[PDB]
This record gives sequence, C-alpha cells and structure tokens, in this order.
Amino acid sequence: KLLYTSANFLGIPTNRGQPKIGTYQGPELIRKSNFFQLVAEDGIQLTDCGDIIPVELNEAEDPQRFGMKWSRSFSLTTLRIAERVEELMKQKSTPLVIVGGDHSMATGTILGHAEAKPDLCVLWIDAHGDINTPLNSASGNMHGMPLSFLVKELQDQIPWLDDFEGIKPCLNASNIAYIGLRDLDAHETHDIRKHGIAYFTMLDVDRMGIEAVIKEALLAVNPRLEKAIHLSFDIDALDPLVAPSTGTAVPGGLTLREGLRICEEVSATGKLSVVELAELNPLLGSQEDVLKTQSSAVHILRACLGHCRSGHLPFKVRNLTDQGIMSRAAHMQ
Amino acid sequence: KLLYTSANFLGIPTNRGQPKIGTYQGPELIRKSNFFQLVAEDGIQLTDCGDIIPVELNEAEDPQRFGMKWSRSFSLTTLRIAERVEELMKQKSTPLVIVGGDHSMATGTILGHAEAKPDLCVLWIDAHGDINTPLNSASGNMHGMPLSFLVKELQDQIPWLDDFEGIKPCLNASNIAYIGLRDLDAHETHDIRKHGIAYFTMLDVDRMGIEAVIKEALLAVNPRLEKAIHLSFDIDALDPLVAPSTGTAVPGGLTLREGLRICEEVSATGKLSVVELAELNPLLGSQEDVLKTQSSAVHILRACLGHCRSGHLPFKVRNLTDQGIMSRAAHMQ
Amino acid sequence: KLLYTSANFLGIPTNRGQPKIGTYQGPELIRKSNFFQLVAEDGIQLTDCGDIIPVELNEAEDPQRFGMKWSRSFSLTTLRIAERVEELMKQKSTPLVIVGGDHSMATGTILGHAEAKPDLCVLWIDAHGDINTPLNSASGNMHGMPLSFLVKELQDQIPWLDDFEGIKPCLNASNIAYIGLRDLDAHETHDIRKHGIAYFTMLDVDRMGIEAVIKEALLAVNPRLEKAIHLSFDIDALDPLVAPSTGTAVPGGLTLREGLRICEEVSATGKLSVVELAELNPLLGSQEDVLKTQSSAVHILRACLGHCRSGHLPFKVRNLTDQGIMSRAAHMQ
Ligand SMILES: N[C@@H](CCCC[NH3+])C(=O)O
Ligand SMILES: N[C@@H](CCCC[NH3+])C(=O)O
Ligand SMILES: N[C@@H](CCCC[NH3+])C(=O)O
Ligand SMILES: [Mn+2]
Ligand SMILES: [Mn+2]
Ligand SMILES: [Mn+2]
Ligand SMILES: [Mn+2]
Ligand SMILES: [Mn+2]
Ligand SMILES: [Mn+2]
Repeated sequence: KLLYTSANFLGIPTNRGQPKIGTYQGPELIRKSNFFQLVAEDGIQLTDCGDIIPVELNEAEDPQRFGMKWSRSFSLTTLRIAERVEELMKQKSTPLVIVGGDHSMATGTILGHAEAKPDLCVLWIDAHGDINTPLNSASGNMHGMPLSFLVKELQDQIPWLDDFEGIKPCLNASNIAYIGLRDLDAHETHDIRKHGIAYFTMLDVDRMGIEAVIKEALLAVNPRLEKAIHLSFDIDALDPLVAPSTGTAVPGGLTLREGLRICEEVSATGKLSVVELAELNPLLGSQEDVLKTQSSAVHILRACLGHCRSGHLPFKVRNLTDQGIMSRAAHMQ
Repeated sequence: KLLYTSANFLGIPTNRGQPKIGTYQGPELIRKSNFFQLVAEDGIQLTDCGDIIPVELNEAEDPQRFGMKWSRSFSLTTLRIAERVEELMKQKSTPLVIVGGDHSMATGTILGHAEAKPDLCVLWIDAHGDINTPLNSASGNMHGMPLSFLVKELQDQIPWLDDFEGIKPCLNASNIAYIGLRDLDAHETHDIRKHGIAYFTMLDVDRMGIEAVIKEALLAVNPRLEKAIHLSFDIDALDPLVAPSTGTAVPGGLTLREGLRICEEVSATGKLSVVELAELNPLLGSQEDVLKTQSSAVHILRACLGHCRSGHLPFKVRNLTDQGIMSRAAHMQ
Repeated sequence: KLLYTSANFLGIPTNRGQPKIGTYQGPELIRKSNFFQLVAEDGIQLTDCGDIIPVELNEAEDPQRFGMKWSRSFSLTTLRIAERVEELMKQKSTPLVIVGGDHSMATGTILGHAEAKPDLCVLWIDAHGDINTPLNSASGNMHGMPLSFLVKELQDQIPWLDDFEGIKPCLNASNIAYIGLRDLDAHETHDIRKHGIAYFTMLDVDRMGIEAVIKEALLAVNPRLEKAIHLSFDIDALDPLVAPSTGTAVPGGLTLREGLRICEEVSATGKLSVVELAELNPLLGSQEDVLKTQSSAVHILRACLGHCRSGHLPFKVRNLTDQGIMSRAAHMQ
C-alpha cells in the first residue's frame, strides 16, 4: 500500500549562492514544522541524516573570479555535498529528501546523485533557468548557475579554474526538463533552445494545463519510467502569494495545487530518488509570510513522499464492539 | 425570470462544536454586510427569521463522554435546531439560508430538513469529511462529527447515549456527495470508501475541473433533479487566501470562482432547499482577513439565491424621452 | 524578431472621474518602476511623450448636471485628450502605451484614436461595464460612463449638453468586446444585450477557459485581424489578491496569468495600436499592496509590447573563446 516505506532527510544550509542572509535557516524551518509528525502518520519511516556543513570561506580567501562571487566556497562546498549524497545514495527504494539552502547546492547534490546513479534524469521546477554560464551572469550569484557546471554540452562556455576540476559534468541536455519558467535571461534561452533542453514555461502551463505539462516533461526525459528521478524544486516556482519568503519572487507562478500535482505524479512513478527543496528564506517577509511559505513547503514535501489528498486507509481498522461498547445500532434491540 | 422570488434567513451561532471562540459571531458578520441590500436589489424578498439560541451547558453539566467535548450541549442543541428548521421548512419554492456557527449545527439542520423532506440529498462542500465517529476522533470536537450521527450505515460505530435517542439517522450514504476534500482522517477515508459515499477531493478538482466535478456530484445523488438539495458549505472549503478567518484552514482549497460555480449550478437546479454556511469566525485573523472572509461569504450566499455574474435585467427599463429630457440624438435634428 | 520595435508612453493623471484621491499618481507609479529598463532590455525603443494635463475645474465652475459629477471637467478633458492622442497616432507599427488615471480618460483616448483610425475595435478588460448612461448612474461618477458617450446606438439615452457637442460617438456596438465582467449594473446588462455587444464575463472565463474567451472576443470584433486594436485594461479586471490598490475592487477576478494571456494574444495579432491601463491608485492599501499592484501592472504592460514568458534570444551571442579565455572543454586537451 506504500510506494516508499522509508526515506532519508538531509539539511543543506547553503547561503553563499546569493546575497540575502537567511537561506541557511531553511532546514530548521522544516524541522520545526510538523513535517516529521505528518510523514510518520502516513506510515513512512523518516530518518534524519543531519545537516551538511557548507564551506564558507572568509572574504579574503574567496575573491571574485570571472565575476563569480564566492566561487571557491562553491567548489569546495559542491565536492563536500557530492560525497555525502553519494554515500547516502549507495547506502522498493529509499528517497532522499533534501532541504536547502539556496539553489547553488544542486551542483553538488546532482553530482553526488549521478555518482550513484549515472543514468538519472532531472526535473527542474523553477521560475528561473539557473543555467547562466559565468561570463553571462549579470549578478555573479552562484545560485543562478548550478546547472551550467553539470551539463556536458555547455563545457566550452565554462572558464577553466583548477579548483573546479573535480566538478565533472554528469548530465546530458537530453536528461533535464524544466517546469514553471517565467524569468529566463536571454543567454539561458539561447542555450536551452540550442541544445534542445525540454522546457515548459508558465505560458505552456497556461495553454496546455499542468496535467499535460507533467506528462510531456516525464515523456521527454523518462519515457518508460526506466530512470531514477532527481526532482529539484525551487520554492520560488510557486506563486509569491503562497511562497512569499524567498529571495527572487516572480509573480504569476504555479499555484500550490499545480505544485502538488507535479510532486504527486513524480512520486507515483516509483522512481523518485532525490527531491530537494531550495530557496526557503525565513528571514524574508512577515511572520505570516514565513508561515505561508513553511506550510507550502511542508505540503509539497509530503506529496513527494506519497501523501494522497484523496485520503489514506488506517493501518488497523477500529471497531466499536471490539472495545466492548454498546453501539446505537446494538442498543436498538 | 426568477427561480426563487423569496427566501428565509436564519442565524445559528454555535460555538461548542470547536474550541476557538468567535464562530458565534458568524450570523452578525453577514447581517452587518450588504448581503440583504444586494439580495433585495436582485428582486428577491428575504425574510430574517432571527437566530436559534444554542444550548450551552456549564462545564460541570457537560463532562466528556467517550472523548466527546460538550456532547450534551450538542444533543440538546441539535434537537432544538431540528424543530425550528422543520417548522420553517413545513411553513417555485422558498430556500432557507442558514449562517453558522461551527459545523456541528449540521446534525440539527439536516435532521430538521429531512423531517420535512425525507428524500433530500446532501452536497457537502468542505476541506474535511466531518464524519469522524466518536471513538475515532483525535480531538473530540463535535464540528468534526456531525455527519456520523446522520448516516444510517454508520450506526454500529456510534456509542449509545440516552440523550442521543431523539437524533435518528436520516441519511443513506447514497444521498451524500462531498466536494473540496483535502484533509481526511484515515478512518473517515475508510468509512467513505466502505459505504460508497460519492466524494470529489481537490485532486479530482485538479484533474477533472470543477465543471465536471459539479456535474458528477449532482448525477451521483440527484440524477434527475427529483430531490430537494441540502447544501452544506464550510467556508474552509475555500482557499485560505480568500477565506482566512476560519478555525481549521487548509492550503490548496477552492478558488472563490470554483466556489461560485458550485453554488451557481446548485441554485439553477431549482432544487436548492437549504443552504448553510459554516465556520465563519470573525475573531480570527486581521481586520483585512475578516473583510476578505465576509466578502467571500456574501458572494457565495448571493450565488446560492440565484445572483448571476453575467448580469441581471432591470425590472423597469428607464427611458430618457419619458422623463421629458432631450437626448443628443433628438437634439441632432 | 520583434513585432514592435518602438513604442510611445503617455501619462494621463485623471482623478475627476471618481471620488478617491490618488489615481493621478498612476503614471508616476509606472515611471518609478523598472518598466522602461525592462522594455529596453527586450530591445524595444520606448519614447516618453510626457503627461496630458487634465482640466480640473473648481467646484463652483462644475456643478452637477443630470446627476453627473464634474461633467464639465470631463468634456473639456476628453477633448484635450483626444487632440493629443490623435496627434500621436497620426505621427510594422508604433503602439501607444497609456497609463491612467481613472477610466473616464477612455472617452478621450478612443475618440482621439478613432480620429486617426476610424475602423478600430475595442477590447475592454474590466470587472465593470463602464457604460452607464447619465440618467441611470447611481453614483454620477464619470469613470462608470466613458463608453456610453462613444457608442452610436446609445445616443438617444445621452442627455444633450452643449459642451458635449464635440464628443461625437465613434463606435458601433459591433466594434466592442468585454472580458472579465462580474459587476454589471442592471441597465448596463440591458443595453449590452439589446445592442448585441460581445461580452465575456467571469462566468464565461470559468466555463470556457481564457484561451477560448480571448479567441472568441477577437473573432467577434476583429475576425481577420484587419482592424487596429484599442485595448482598454482596467487594473480592477484582475483579482484584488494581485491588484489590491484600485478604487472598486471586485473579488473573483482574472488571475495575473489570465491577464497576461489576454495581453500576449492581443500583442501577437500585430494590430495592437493603443493600450491603456486605468485605475491604478497608489494611495489605496498598504505599501505591500501598492508594490503588488505596481508589479501586476508592469508585467501586464510588458506583455502588451511583446514580452515572452518563454524567453528572448540575445541580440549578440556571447562566446568564451572570443574573449580569449580557456574553457573547461579546451583545457581538457
Ligand atoms: N537568472 C538570475 C536569477 C537567478 C535566481 C536564482 N533563484 C541569475 O542568474 O542570477
Ligand atoms: N477531521 C478533524 C478536523 C475537523 C475540522 C472541522 N472544521 C476532526 O474530526 O476534528
Ligand atoms: N458601475 C458603477 C461602478 C463603476 C466603477 C468603475 N471602475 C458605476 O457606474 O459607477
Ligand atoms: Mn528560482
Ligand atoms: Mn533556482
Ligand atoms: Mn472544514
Ligand atoms: Mn466542516
Ligand atoms: Mn472597473
Ligand atoms: Mn473601468
């Protein structure tokens, strides 16, 4: 009755991928919620595997290189993430749930994931492409670049740096699909189209509906459910009305319900191997904003592990006459 | 031109069905709005039939029995509600509009309604099943149980209590349909499926669309429009973004528009006999929250009585030349 | 690659069409945003043509006539708007973008537009019909009447006034289509139906979906894309959740996404000649409300000029090896 009976939980408090302080509190925002209690109530055994400790260099140790900010913190953090994720993945099936942390963590989680499962596919749920190459990034923020280091067809656009040697590109462009895009930089658009990356923007969601979008995205990168799935979910893919506490909010996003449909369908493939939830920042917005964002996150992560909005059956059906209590029906004799 | 030319309005300020103070102000929240003025402007004669006075026992008079809180207040209130509702229903057709009050009132309104119209059907619009049997309720809150006392197929799960004798089960499981469910307890799911109660969750709304959901719900319990309809609308069926002032908000609800489509279609059957609106609590949230919730409620109740978003025709068409005023067209001679 | 490579921007700070102070700050709310910067980044040359200065008579100069408030301010303002708009339109094609200002400005913008392009059609995006004739207006507010002075079939319902002589009716009822209606006065409904004006209410959007609604609206008034389009967009057509800072908010409106689809499809006809955005009032609501409303407006206006949510291609593709930088791919030799 359960597709996944156990799962692992991992925190990654990255905050050097972007300038707003507070994404490091992401994992704690979910640990303080009722997420663990709710997942236990659906009968899933969830093991907390702790937090990964990011490498945060002093400013003097990590100057800008090719416009990138904190790039040495990034390379070192990426290798440390990959090792731990690889270990957990090599250690039905047991999904790994990861809570960020800004989205720069994805270079490491996927690198590590791909080590254990080289044939995986990636579903990237995001308002943004996160695939700027360093010389094209207007900001230099690493959370806007994590896919460009992973995609093989892009490596003539990545500047060589010796500390990036261990970050080997493990994805073909044919293995990635986007859902929810609405704020692409022109150079991301060029690369996505040039190398044929499957992508479904909010325009596509409006015109096709999310059911057909989810279907087409799975067909494009996992046509027969043969591949492990890495689901990389930026909370800002969701409309700011339901996920306001995030650093780069873009209006006109996914409703919570559309976000749940994505997670529900991906969960039910049986192939969900890693889900990561990025860009929660509880230091942004009002207290009510933070509670809305926390709530949307918890509902999203529960859907990934298999929670069904149509309800769950009890493990043991309770009966009145078994407790030696007279029912109304019984009394009417 | 009017399906219903008159209607009755009844307040039921129940607040012992759940622990948060303030549902007793529900009827006043609607009486203070412009609802009466707006319904008059569409040409409907609305008669205010006052409030029912709930029986609220002192704590010492009403101890917990089988985990239920305030169960004697509930049985006594239920019988008092049923008598008044039966009277009003026996007294086209004239819909009764009821404003709660927490949802525990429904055991009484339906009991009373069914006395006058034993063949009725129930459309239950709610995030929740409200059909916990007493021994399965985690909370003991009566607003989470009103249907379990009414449904015939469940009576071997209701503990006998002498003061509950006059609460006779008047519904078959085949007469109830749910729309909007997204937070079912496992034992409700068991009972709903075991006894074949028609139900459409937010998953079904996402996959089928609300038009097909409404259609299938009416087909399931009122296939040829032969039966009177009791529409029991929990305001928390609506998304918290539009109805925040309610005690058990659940994210990912019905949009206001989907809520209006339900009410518009039910109204246009000609069979709307009672509509009740439960769980308004103006003591929850900010002032703006309360105004949003009040507004959503007023729009919902107007749709039930037949308000059309596509507009209404005037009772008397006004003409300029009849007031002896020269028009631009006339002057151009 | 660009349907429109240049455009004009015009402010019209009307505020005598309705009693709430603050619509005069509408144009500044958009000038302070990043709208100009964003439109430049998509490669469009946008020329700011300044503001039109409304005629705001002293109260003693402009008494009520036929219940109308500030009607002489209105007639004088309308003629001044029309002259400037006619001039700009006579001066691919170059869309005029107009930011209000309350919606009473539309009598002048369309009058002026029609002078330059007498065969145009009008797409009116609004919660309201804005077509009350003076003797039927409950309020006397001119922003609720701008279409009644323009529509030829209505001129026996317009009271003659000598200062209104230069406001000649330039629209046939067959040239106008509404989208988003949900708060029609009974006499507007009568006139819209009597004279066969195409209209799509929120009921129609719910039942048909916005894609079919947009399609049917264009078919009704511009079946072969032969006519110039005047797009008159009241910000209150959008749901109050995304455009709260406006004077007559009505719940259950267009989502931002549905609003974008309207603008995207109208833009892509190639026939968008004027778009006006009315009823922004930054003196209403909280600071956050104002920022939400500003944001929704900016996204709407960018879609009108051709912004694509699916992304834009760079004007010059950047290449790493052209900057004399060794790529990772290159280094791996
Ligand atoms: N595309 C921008 C924004 C990325 C935002 C990531 N959440 C960049 O590369 O920096
Ligand atoms: N299912 C829960 C919540 C009910 C909430 C009713 N509005 C219960 O039985 O108490
Ligand atoms: N229909 C009303 C409201 C118009 C509101 C315009 N934004 C009137 O004529 O005054
Ligand atoms: Mn993002
Ligand atoms: Mn991202
Ligand atoms: Mn409920
Ligand atoms: Mn309820
Ligand atoms: Mn309007
Ligand atoms: Mn308007």
